[PDB]
Amino acid sequence: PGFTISFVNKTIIVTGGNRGIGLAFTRAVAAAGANVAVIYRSAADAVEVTEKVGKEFGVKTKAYQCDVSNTDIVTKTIQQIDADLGPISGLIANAGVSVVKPATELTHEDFAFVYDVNVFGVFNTCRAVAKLWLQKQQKGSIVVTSSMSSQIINQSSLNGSLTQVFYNSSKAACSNLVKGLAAEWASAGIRVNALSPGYVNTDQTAHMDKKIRDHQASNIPLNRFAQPEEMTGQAILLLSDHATYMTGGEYFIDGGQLIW
Amino acid sequence: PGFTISFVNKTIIVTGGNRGIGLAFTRAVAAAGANVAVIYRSAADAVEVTEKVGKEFGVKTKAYQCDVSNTDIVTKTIQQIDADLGPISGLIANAGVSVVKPATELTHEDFAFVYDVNVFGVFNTCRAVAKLWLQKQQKGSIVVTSSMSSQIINQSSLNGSLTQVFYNSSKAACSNLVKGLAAEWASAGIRVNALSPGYVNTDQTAHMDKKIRDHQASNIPLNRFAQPEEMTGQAILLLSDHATYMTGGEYFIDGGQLIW
Amino acid sequence: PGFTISFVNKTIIVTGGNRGIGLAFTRAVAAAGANVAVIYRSAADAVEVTEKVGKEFGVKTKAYQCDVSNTDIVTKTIQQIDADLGPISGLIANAGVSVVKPATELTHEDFAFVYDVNVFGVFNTCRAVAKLWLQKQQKGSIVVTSSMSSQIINQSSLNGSLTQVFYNSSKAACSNLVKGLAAEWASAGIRVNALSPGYVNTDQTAHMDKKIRDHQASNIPLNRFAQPEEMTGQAILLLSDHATYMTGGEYFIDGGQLIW
Amino acid sequence: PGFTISFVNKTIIVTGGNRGIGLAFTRAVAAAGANVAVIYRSAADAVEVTEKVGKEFGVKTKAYQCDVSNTDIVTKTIQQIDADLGPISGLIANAGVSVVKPATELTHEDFAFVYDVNVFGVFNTCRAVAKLWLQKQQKGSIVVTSSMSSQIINQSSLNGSLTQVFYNSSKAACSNLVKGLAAEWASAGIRVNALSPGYVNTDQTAHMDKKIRDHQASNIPLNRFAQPEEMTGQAILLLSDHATYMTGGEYFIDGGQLIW
Ligand SMILES: NC(=O)c1ccc[n+]([C@@H]2O[C@H](COP(=O)([O-])OP(=O)(O)OC[C@H]3O[C@@H](n4cnc5c(N)ncnc54)[C@H](OP(=O)(O)O)[C@@H]3O)[C@@H](O)[C@H]2O)c1
Ligand SMILES: NC(=O)c1ccc[n+]([C@@H]2O[C@H](COP(=O)([O-])OP(=O)(O)OC[C@H]3O[C@@H](n4cnc5c(N)ncnc54)[C@H](OP(=O)(O)O)[C@@H]3O)[C@@H](O)[C@H]2O)c1
Ligand SMILES: NC(=O)c1ccc[n+]([C@@H]2O[C@H](COP(=O)([O-])OP(=O)(O)OC[C@H]3O[C@@H](n4cnc5c(N)ncnc54)[C@H](OP(=O)(O)O)[C@@H]3O)[C@@H](O)[C@H]2O)c1
Ligand SMILES: NC(=O)c1ccc[n+]([C@@H]2O[C@H](COP(=O)([O-])OP(=O)(O)OC[C@H]3O[C@@H](n4cnc5c(N)ncnc54)[C@H](OP(=O)(O)O)[C@@H]3O)[C@@H](O)[C@H]2O)c1
Ligand code: NI
Ligand code: NI
Repeated sequence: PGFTISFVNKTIIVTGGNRGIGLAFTRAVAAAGANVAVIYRSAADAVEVTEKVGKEFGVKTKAYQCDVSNTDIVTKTIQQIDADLGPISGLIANAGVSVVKPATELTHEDFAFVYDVNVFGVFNTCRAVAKLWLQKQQKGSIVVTSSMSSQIINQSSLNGSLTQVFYNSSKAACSNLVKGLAAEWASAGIRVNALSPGYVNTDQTAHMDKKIRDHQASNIPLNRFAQPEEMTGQAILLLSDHATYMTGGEYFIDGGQLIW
Repeated sequence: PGFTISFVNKTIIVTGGNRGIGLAFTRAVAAAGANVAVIYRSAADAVEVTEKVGKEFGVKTKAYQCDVSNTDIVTKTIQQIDADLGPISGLIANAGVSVVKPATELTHEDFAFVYDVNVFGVFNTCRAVAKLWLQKQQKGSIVVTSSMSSQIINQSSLNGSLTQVFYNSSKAACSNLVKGLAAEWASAGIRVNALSPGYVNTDQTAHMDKKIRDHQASNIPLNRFAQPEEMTGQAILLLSDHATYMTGGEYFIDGGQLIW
Repeated sequence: PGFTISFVNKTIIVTGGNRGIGLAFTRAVAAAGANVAVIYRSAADAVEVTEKVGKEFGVKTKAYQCDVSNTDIVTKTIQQIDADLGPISGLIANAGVSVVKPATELTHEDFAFVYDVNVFGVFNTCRAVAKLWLQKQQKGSIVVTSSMSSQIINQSSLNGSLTQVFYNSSKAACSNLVKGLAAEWASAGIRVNALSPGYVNTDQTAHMDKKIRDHQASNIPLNRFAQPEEMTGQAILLLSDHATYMTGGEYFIDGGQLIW
Repeated sequence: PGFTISFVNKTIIVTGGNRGIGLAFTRAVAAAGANVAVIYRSAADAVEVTEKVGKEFGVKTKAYQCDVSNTDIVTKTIQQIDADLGPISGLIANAGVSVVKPATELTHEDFAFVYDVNVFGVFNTCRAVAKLWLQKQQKGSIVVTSSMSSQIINQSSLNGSLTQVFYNSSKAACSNLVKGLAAEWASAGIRVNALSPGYVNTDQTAHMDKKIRDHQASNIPLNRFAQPEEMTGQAILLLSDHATYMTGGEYFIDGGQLIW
């Protein structure tokens, strides 16, 4: 016996999944038996990484160069993906960026950068996929990758902020957006939810400032940064049919940071 | 391939696991392979029901009459469970009650009735198990059934409250308690999280004021109360080793009610 | 010119209004012109302190020994206050207690002690006043002293809990109870709101572990504990007719602690 | 006696201060004795309205045409205001817009519009003022008009969404942005807080179908929309020295809407 979730013959779209957390979602869903599309921006080795993933788990994988902030480019990639692997069963909007500068120095360009990917993009992908499912009367489940930063401001030092007000605020927008979409699409048997990670280990971490990184680790009850691997379980559940009564919600994987 | 969580050769305790949502948890974990200890208060058929579950899923089950509001009975019951089916791998503190009366009419007795089970009962159950795990240097995961009522006040009619202020406030207390316990037990490898259901269909529903029931359903995005089975997936994940970075959190299964 | 709130010829009840934050409230409403009924449990100088306030601010005051955890004593006291200083215009349900012990060591007796004052006591006080208002067909405003502890767990050291799980959970209950009461009494012109302080300097502060005190102030954006007087402006606003559209809310005065 | 807040000899800037809620703020702070700098986009009668306010309350006022989404113009306008009425004592970043359209039909243009004002516009204004205060070592208080929409999704009909996902999501961003800014400027003696109204009766709100507004009011505990004046008390408190321990917070004036 055992609790089993299977995505065999099912395709899940996953943005920014050629690396970082996206790659964790990539493998996880695949390992669960899913065909997977890795949307990326300019990763030189994205097509490779994808291929490697698909051959390791015995599933159908294909990468796609695509700036989620671009309406038409996203509306096509989605139409295409649905021809290479349709019909679509689930989506995981994870592509995200950030700017770190004192608030007084943030420029319009910075705002645009962050919000076009971290907020407009998420919206863009969801609408695209939703219209499709709506058009063909297909049900679906969407998982938006937010952050605990939707609730708190991160620290870079004791009582000292990690300056990225556009990032944190874009994540708040993100988590709220999930509710707005779930609200309109619920009647169409379409579910939308947010997964919000805490401090996670990624390649960039080993190259960040150590005084900072340590401090960030000093106030986590679990006493450590997460591994991207620790974010996928909640996603599978959210995508699975076990979650028919779950929509418009935000699910934190913060290691207890939000307790303090 | 697929996503699997197995509780084979593991024991899970479920309070109020003989009926309602608790039984759903019981059957769900029993189907995942765990042996189950069902704690109940006074249901005449609790023993029969529990025995059957064990026969249906081919697992070891046992029922224990144990008022969760009683310190010593709970301590003794946890010890007996550890002897009968130990070691205990997880706990679902699900037992809960309510009192529906206009706020002005609520008594101190009503307060104790609700809080002794919904808050102290949760604390007591969690503490007994945690103490055992601490003594035996064992890791564990605890899931507490709270409610979306921790965040909002329920309605019985348009703009009209379902009058049960001790219920909603006790659930808010419960969800906070989860954070408090999670903070102290984190270093001991013990995780504590809250699962908060929205409106769920149980045997009591069919006997409630239709008008109130219809009204409550008329404002849920998914347009219906949940079936108890819809709460189990999240519970299983929280109990599983995949949820290693999840503690002190509250996970809603409200069908979008919190959207509004 | 200026913004002025006058409570001349109005009476406010303050539970725990003889010392600590409660006394700050008493003094503030008195300075605003209100007559004040001070409820206390056993302080030997409660009468003297209350008399001094009246003389200092030229208002009528009276102290009432009244255990808020007891239904009938509260009912009788509210009736006497109405007879002595009626009509009652507002209430600050401020009396509260705590128990600091590791969670595993907390008892049912500790639970009763904290919850009978912090939750039942608040409910009971609110209920007695509201019943009088409803009977006499009078309008009113109630402010409950909760705590930022309703949202977070406090620290006694870096990544180390200030162990008082019944306190934090009781405050979460309190803040939710405010919503429940506000929901039922809204149509009768009775508003109920929670005021939630962060770390505050009181007489007990000067006698607490200095290491703990320093740690707690080290992670507050404003770099310091608040003075009791800094809690009064919000209370006066909530009690006034400027707050006609404010009910069911929780108003934090945390110095930015909740930002992190 | 009485509680009195005086802004005599102080200058407050109010964006969108020529009509709706912004005009209520303007009048409220003028009545408190503050000089007012009113920022507007293109209103044809803003000058007349602003002047009338000054003459009515015997304070100095001036209107400034200034698109808050424009970096340079805002910077220039702030410089001019400082020269004209400086030092600036407070800022109410109130300007805001919305787009009501089914989520599937929303465009990038719509995104840029809403977010340039509701988020960047707020950031831009706060930053222009903050930089000035820092350069001159001046303390100050900032209030940002967000919305309860930061937490929930509005309805247009029973279980039917008021489709404007970009609005609600931008407000969530806004309230988070307040925390972000408050975190960085706390050590500088600058406080930042969000004031989040429920349904308010302004000309703009009145533009949507009365059927929709009747539905909305039917589910507000206070059973009506607020008048803009009902938002002013909290703003005055936040801008005042009584709010010295209040920063990074969100203060709802929702009529109890968030109770449900
Ligand atoms: N790292 C953390 O501790 C943490 C915590 C909470 C939340 N998150 C969120 O989780 C996500 C991934 O985090 P991460 O640290 O792995 O990020 P990362 O290492 O910076 O990876 C982000 C990925 O997004 C893609 N991307 C960037 N801009 C894009 C655009 N315009 N269109 C399409 N794709 C774009 C990039 O693909 P290309 O490689 O091809 O350029 C990049 O791989 C982000 O949303 C992040 O905000 C991260
Ligand atoms: N029903 C809903 O729509 C709903 C929604 C959200 C959350 N919840 C929460 O989910 C949990 C279960 O709900 P439910 O609807 O299944 O409840 P139920 O149908 O009322 O069953 C609750 C069970 O708890 C047990 N119990 C009560 N007091 C106890 C005590 N002192 N000691 C030991 N056991 C005790 C009872 O055992 P006996 O069978 O022996 O009487 C009862 O079976 C509760 O915490 C509830 O508040 C319910
Ligand atoms: N201190 C803080 O940093 C802090 C922070 C956040 C929130 N708060 C909250 O603010 C409130 C006041 O705090 P505080 O520090 O001023 O408290 P305190 O110094 O401990 O005084 C509390 C008062 O409550 C009264 N009281 C206790 N039990 C009572 C009962 N059964 N019946 C009637 N009165 C009773 C006592 O009256 P007697 O004088 O006769 O003993 C006592 O004066 C509490 O709700 C507390 O939880 C405090
Ligand atoms: N009304 C409600 O029920 C309600 C509820 C919650 C929150 N709010 C929020 O409260 C605020 C005001 O609401 P309202 O109903 O009074 O709105 P309104 O009647 O639409 O007024 C908004 C004002 O903002 C100004 N504005 C717009 N874009 C601007 C820009 N780019 N630069 C400078 N000024 C700009 C406009 O000036 P011009 O006059 O020259 O056009 C306009 O007067 C908004 O932030 C809104 O989101 C309103
Ligand atoms: Ni926090
Ligand atoms: Ni709500």
